[PDB]
Amino acid sequence: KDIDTLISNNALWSKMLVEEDPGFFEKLAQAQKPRFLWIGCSDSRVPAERLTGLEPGELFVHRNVANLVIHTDLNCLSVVQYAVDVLEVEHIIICGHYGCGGVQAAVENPELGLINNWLLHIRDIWFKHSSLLGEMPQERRLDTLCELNVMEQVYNLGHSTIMQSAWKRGQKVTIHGWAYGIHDGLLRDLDVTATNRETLEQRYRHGISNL
Amino acid sequence: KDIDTLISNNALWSKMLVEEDPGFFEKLAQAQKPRFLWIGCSDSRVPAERLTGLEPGELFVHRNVANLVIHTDLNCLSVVQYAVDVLEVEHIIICGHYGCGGVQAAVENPELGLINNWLLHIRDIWFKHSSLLGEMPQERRLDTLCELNVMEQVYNLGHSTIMQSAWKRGQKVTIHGWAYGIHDGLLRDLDVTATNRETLEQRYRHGISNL
Amino acid sequence: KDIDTLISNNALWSKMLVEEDPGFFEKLAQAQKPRFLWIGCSDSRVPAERLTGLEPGELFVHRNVANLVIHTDLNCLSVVQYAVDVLEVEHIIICGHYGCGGVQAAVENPELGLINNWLLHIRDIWFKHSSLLGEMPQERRLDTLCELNVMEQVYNLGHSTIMQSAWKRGQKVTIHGWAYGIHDGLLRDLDVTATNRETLEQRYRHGISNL
Amino acid sequence: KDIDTLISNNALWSKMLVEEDPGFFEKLAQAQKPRFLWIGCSDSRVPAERLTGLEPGELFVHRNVANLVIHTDLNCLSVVQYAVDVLEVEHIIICGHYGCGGVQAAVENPELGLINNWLLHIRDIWFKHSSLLGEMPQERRLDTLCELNVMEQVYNLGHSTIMQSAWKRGQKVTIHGWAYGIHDGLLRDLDVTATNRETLEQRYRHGISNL
Ligand SMILES: [K+]
Ligand SMILES: [K+]
Ligand SMILES: [K+]
Ligand SMILES: [K+]
Ligand SMILES: [Zn+2]
Ligand SMILES: [Zn+2]
Ligand SMILES: [Zn+2]
Ligand SMILES: [Zn+2]
Repeated sequence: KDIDTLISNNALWSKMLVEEDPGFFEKLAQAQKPRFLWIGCSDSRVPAERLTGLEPGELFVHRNVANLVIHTDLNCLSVVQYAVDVLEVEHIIICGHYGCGGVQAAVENPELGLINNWLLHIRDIWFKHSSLLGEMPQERRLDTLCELNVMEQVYNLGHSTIMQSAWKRGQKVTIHGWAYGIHDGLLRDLDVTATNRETLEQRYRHGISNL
Repeated sequence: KDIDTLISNNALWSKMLVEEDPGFFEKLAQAQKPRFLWIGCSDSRVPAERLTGLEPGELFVHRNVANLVIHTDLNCLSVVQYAVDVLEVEHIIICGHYGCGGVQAAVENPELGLINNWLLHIRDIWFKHSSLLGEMPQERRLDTLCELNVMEQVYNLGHSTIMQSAWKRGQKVTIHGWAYGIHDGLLRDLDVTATNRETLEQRYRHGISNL
Repeated sequence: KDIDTLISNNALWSKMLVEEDPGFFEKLAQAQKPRFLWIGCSDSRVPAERLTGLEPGELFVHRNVANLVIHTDLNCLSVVQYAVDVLEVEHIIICGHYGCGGVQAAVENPELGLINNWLLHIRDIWFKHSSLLGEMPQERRLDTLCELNVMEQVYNLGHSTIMQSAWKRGQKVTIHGWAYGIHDGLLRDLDVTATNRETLEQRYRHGISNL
Repeated sequence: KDIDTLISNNALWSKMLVEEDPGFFEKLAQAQKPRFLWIGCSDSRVPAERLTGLEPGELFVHRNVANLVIHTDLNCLSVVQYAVDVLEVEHIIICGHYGCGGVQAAVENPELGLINNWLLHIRDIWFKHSSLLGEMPQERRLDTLCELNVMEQVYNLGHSTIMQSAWKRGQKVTIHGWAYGIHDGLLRDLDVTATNRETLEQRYRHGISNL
C-alpha cells in the first residue's frame, strides 16, 4: 500500500457509503460529544474502535509511546483537561497491550535516541515493582510490567490536578485501566477502576495485590 | 453504551473472529513494522483506519488536540523520533479535519481552562495568515485555518531536528498534510508533501499559494 | 577555578559573614516571600541580583535558553503559576540581553542538536517581524530581535491562563520586558509593561511601534 | 523596593563600575564560555554566584521549582544539551536547599493549583525512599528528602541521553549534587559525584548509603 492507494481507497470508501450506510455521518453532524476518552499506545496494534466497537464520534483519543500519563506532560494533560472540563467525558480508559514495543524497549534498554528519555518513566515503574516481579516466573515479568505500567498511569491520571478538581467538584468521571494482547484481541480489565480519590487509592492497591 | 457494553462487545467480537477472520492477528504476530505514522486530532471524528482502510499493525498513531506538532512538545517529538529512527516509517501523515473543536475554540477563544495555553499555538497561526484570510469570504475562513494549521504542523515537523537529521542521513521519509470533513469523509491532500529540506520549503509556499 | 575552589570559597565566605554581615540570613529565616519573579536567560551574563541590587530572598528566578515563555512549557508555566498564585509576586520581569547566544544561534542556525527545536520559537519571532527588521540597518537587526524576543515572551506570558485568571481575579501583577548589554550592564526598559489584558495589548503594540 | 528603585539602582551601579571595577565586563566581552552549569531551585534563597563566588560569565544557570531534572522536561534538557554539547561545560551542579518551598509543598500537599502536577515528581521520590526515611528521626525527614531529591535529579540527569552520549563520546563532564541551608549558607556535598555511567550508579548508592 503506497500513498496513492490510501487516497484512492478513501475516495472509493466515501462513495460506497451512500449505499452501505448513508447515515454514517449523521451522528457526527449532530455534534455528538464523546462520552469516552481513550489513552492508548502509539503502536495501536488493534484500533480502539475495533476493540470496543465504538462508532465514529464516540471516542476521544490520545496516543503516545507506551500509553503514558507523565505528571508534567502538558500534551496528555491538555487532552484530559479538555475531555473532562469541556467535553465532560464520563469515562477515561488507559489501555496498554502485551508485547508493547515501548515497554520492551525500556527493559532491554537499547540506544534508540531521543525516545530513551521518554522510556525512563517506564524503567521507574520497572524499578518500583522490582520486589513484586521477583515473586513471579520470568516468562510473565514483561507482560506484568505492561499491566503495572497501565496501573501507574491510571494512578498518575487520578493524581493530576485535573482529576482531583473534577472529583472535588462532583463530576462523574471514571478512570479505567485495561490491557489486551494480539493473540485474541481480548480486553482485560486490570481492575483499578477509580471514581474518586478514595477508590483511586483503594483500587490501585487492589490491582497491585491481584498481581 | 456503558462500560459493560464495551467489554462484552469486545469478548463477542474476539470470539467471532475465529469464523470471520481467524488470520486477523497473523500480521500482528509476525511483527509487521508499520510504514505509516499518523498525527491526527484527539477529536478522531472518523478513525484513520476507517478513512484509509489501513489494517491493524500498519499505522503508528499520535493524537493531540487539533493535531499539533509544537516545536518543544517532547510527547509528539518522541513519537516521531521513534517512528523515524527505530520503526523507520516511510510516510508521516498530519491530518486535520474541518469543524475541529480545537481550531474553533482557538478562534472563538472561550475560557476553557488549561487547554487555552495549548490552543495559543493555533492563534499564532491564525495571526500569521491574517492577510491571507482577509482575501477570502467569511464563511470559508475557519475551514481554511484548519488547512493552514495542518500546513504549519507539517512545516514544524520538517523543521525539527528529527526530520532534519533523517533527511541529512538520506532516509526516505515523506511528510503529508491532509484534511477531511464529516460531510463525506473524503480525504483532501493539502499538497504540502515534503521529502527533503528543499521540497519542504517549496511545497509549503505552494500550499499557501493555492489558498 | 576547580570544584575544590568553589567549595573552599563557600566555606570561607560563610565564616566571614559573622563579621561582615551576621544578619545576612535574617530576612531569609523570617520567610520573606519574594515580590519579584525574574525570567532570564541561562547565559546569565550578569546575574539579576547584581544588575538590580536585590538582596537574597527577594527574587524568584526562572532561567532557560534565551529567556522564553513558550505557550506549552509546563516548566516555565509552573514557576509562574507558583509565583503568582502561591507567592503572589507583584512584578514579573522578563529580561533578555544583547548578544544572547540563543538568539544568535537561532539566526545563524547551526546544527547544535536538541537545542535547535527550542530555538525554533525564536525563528518564529524572527520570521514574524521580518518587515520591521527590514526598515532598520543591518548592524542593529540582531539586537532588535533580542528586544522583539523579550516583547513576545511578555506577550505570551500575559496570554497564558495563569495571567489571564490572575488579572480576572483582580490580582495586582505587573509584567515587565527588560534587556541589558555587557557593555555597561545598563538595564533598558522595552516599555511593554502590562498590568491587565488591555495594557498588555496596548503596550505590546507600543513597544513594536517604538522600534 | 519598587520597580523604579531597581531601575535607578542599576543605573547608579553601572556608572560606579567605572571607578570600582572598570574591567567588570572585560571577561564578558572576551566571550568567556562558562565551565559550570548550575541547576538550582527557583526559590534562589542565596544566589549561586554569592554561594560559590563565581564571577559573571562563569556560570550557566537553569532554575525550576525544587531544582528538578524530569526525564521528559525539554526545557531543562535543552539547557543541559546546550551546555554540554555546545558550551562544553566541564561540571554540572544540581543544588537544592533545606526548607525548600517546593519540597515542603510536596509533603504537606496543599491545593496550590497547576504546580501540584510538577510537585508529583517529588512525592514519587518521597514514596521511593519511604523505608529509608523511617529509620530516621521525624525532625530530619524533610531535610533528608531535600537531599534525596537532589540525588535523584543527579541520577535522572546522568540517565538522560544527553549525558549518556557525552560520556560515551568521552567528554569530561562531571555531575555534582549539592545542598545548602539559610542558617549559614554552607554548601554541603551530597557525595553523588558522577563522571561516567559507572560512577553515576556507584556514587548514587553511596549517597543513599550515607543516609
Ligand atoms: K495499542
Ligand atoms: K480527526
Ligand atoms: K542573562
Ligand atoms: K536555591
Ligand atoms: Zn505499545
Ligand atoms: Zn479536532
Ligand atoms: Zn542568552
Ligand atoms: Zn526551593
